Amino acid sequence: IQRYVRKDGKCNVHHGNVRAETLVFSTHAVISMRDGKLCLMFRVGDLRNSHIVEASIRAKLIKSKQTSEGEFIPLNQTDINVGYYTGDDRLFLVSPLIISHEINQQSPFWEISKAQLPKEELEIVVILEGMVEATGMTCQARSSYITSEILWGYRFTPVLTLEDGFYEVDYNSFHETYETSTPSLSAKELAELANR
Amino acid sequence: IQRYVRKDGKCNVHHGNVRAETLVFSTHAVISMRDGKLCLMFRVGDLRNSHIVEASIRAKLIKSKQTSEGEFIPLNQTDINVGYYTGDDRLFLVSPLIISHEINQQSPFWEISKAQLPKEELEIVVILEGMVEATGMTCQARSSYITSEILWGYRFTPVLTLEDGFYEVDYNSFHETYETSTPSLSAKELAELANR
Amino acid sequence: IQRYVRKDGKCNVHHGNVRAETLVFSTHAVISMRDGKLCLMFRVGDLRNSHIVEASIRAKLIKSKQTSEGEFIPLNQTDINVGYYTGDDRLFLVSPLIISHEINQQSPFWEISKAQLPKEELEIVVILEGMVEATGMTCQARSSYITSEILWGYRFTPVLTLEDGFYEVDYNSFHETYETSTPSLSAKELAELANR
Amino acid sequence: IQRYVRKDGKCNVHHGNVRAETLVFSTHAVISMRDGKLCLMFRVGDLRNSHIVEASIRAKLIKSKQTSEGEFIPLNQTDINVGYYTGDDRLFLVSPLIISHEINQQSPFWEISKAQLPKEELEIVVILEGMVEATGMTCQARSSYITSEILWGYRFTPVLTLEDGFYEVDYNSFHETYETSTPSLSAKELAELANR
Ligand SMILES: [Gd]
Repeated sequence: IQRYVRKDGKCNVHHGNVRAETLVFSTHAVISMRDGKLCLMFRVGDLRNSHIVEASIRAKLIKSKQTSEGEFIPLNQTDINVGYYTGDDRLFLVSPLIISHEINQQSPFWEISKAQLPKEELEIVVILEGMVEATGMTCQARSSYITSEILWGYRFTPVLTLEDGFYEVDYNSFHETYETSTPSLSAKELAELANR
Repeated sequence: IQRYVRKDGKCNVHHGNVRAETLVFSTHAVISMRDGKLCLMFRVGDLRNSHIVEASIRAKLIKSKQTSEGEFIPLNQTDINVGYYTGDDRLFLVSPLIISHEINQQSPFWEISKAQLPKEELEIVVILEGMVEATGMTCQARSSYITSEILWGYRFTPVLTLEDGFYEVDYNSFHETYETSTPSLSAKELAELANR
Repeated sequence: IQRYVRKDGKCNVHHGNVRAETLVFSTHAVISMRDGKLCLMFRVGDLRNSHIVEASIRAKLIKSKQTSEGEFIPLNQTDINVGYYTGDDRLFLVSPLIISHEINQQSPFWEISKAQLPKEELEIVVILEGMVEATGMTCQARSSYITSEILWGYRFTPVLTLEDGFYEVDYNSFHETYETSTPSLSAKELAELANR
Repeated sequence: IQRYVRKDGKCNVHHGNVRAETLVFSTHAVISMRDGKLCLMFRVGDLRNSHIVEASIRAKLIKSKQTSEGEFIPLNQTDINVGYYTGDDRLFLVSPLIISHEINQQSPFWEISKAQLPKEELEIVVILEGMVEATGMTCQARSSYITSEILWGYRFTPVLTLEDGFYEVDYNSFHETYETSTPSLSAKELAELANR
């Protein structure tokens, strides 16, 4: 068993680094099951040459809506749960991580099947905030997924490998994703069906 | 479908901007239904020429009170719920947003009807905090609504329009509000009545 | 009705101020009822000549303890609830405020009667954190209440008065407290008795 | 009774200090009962010569896993509860503290017995964040515990003593731990057995 983090706090990732370069989000989002729950996942890279302290991830849903009373909200915002309640939105970013939003009853995607997906007019804004260790200053990094950039029935390729007592990142695989067996029923629809 | 936010994080709002100017709150507050819930809403503008990171909204109620035991608290403070529990108080401020407080059992306005409104001696302090991207420094912006500045039975005019692959803000409409059909019963009173 | 806070964010407190001086906590703590709940309250002053942004209050209990298994924890720490769950620990500090901890089942003082109070070896550490608007830097302010500095059956003198469209603070009254009718039963004991 | 913290905020620890030196975590972790709950505890030192404001502790579990659907997550991360929900993760660090994670149903260690412990391939990353009072800048401090560094059936030696109206820290005892009677059943196993 080779440590990820040494007793003195220095991580064993990217041999010969020195812990402007900019942080990258995966180009696409995926949906698929993880332990019997349907999930939306995107990937968020690290900064090769420094840590980010008080690092956090949050996501917004951008979708125009009409209230039952006829009020039309263009490009209305609602928060997507990505670990807020358990502090899993508080990141230890020292190699790319797959961020996962479990699609449950409170999730905006609860009623959205595979066929239904591409008819929906929506946008996911991902926002990482944190302090660059060296620089001292507070950073923000943003990206966006529209409908056609969400792939149903996919998983992220792993990028991480153990070489010579250090962990190296295959950055070529970063945006790579592969297909996996996945129901085309909406989360809701799955819950209903499982409940009999 | 035209993106709000590009893959590289740059937003498609205010053509030809450069992302001191000061942030503006709407002059008035409104109350009206949204999906069968009574809501208090005020509007909070963006900063045309920069982002605000770790941006957050909170609101206080300023109202003198006497405790059952006779203790008189002048200008006593209590927090108004504006998304604390779901992280919706964590703002992605890149164009003016209507902030909404759902008037539920825990809300200070639960027992306040339309006729009752203007007899009440109270004040809503709105406070936005966040870090100005460029400047580096932590900002605070404050405003205030007293009773006569809360309009019952109103909605905010939309200010947002899509022009030429960019979203532009009609700042003239910012404080503009329009009337809408709205019960004059207090939230409580509505809950009671609906519960039979 | 005279506003506390003007539409432009400037508060109407301390005529002719300019919004090092140090923040003051009340010298004593009090316990007494507020709306049928027993409460521990201390007071925390403002900074006459500047705001504090992202201002927050928290409190620790310092008390040595033995675990059921015989482990002795000298000067063990536990958090005292002072608004954490409702965001009432997030302060709008523009004049001294009475901070209140409701003594409920989860509170360390739940089983502590008046006679029992002075036999207990304990300490309350109060800690205010926040950013000084002008200065730019993050401040911390600390104080401490030991047993003999907690007054059972008392209330804080009000310090706030309206003079000439401005609110002025009588700083002489700051640490002043007065006696009030108050049961000598522990919170627990009160709950039990009320539950029949 | 000798105060820990004086009325003016200055603590009575380390006679003759001046409130780079680096913060130390205990070299080992321990597991044992505290009030009938099984707990994982590690110790985290203070900075002899300055305070840390907005100080916080969080911990991650690093463990590779396969999802029921066959997805393999190398070095997958999940948050370990160390006071998040009660604000006990918000530290008042003015002398070394034993941080405790109660091993409950939601804890990753719930099903892990003593014999089972050393067969498990896992890592605990501890991360303290906070602002150095003097310096002005945001610090992060990290350390790591792998399986062999977690001692089952142990407790931390106390390091704290009262000498001459001041509290002094025996830093020699810092990583010292002693053995204590402790079941070898997993937390789960204990819950089951107690539930009859
Ligand atoms: Gd901060």
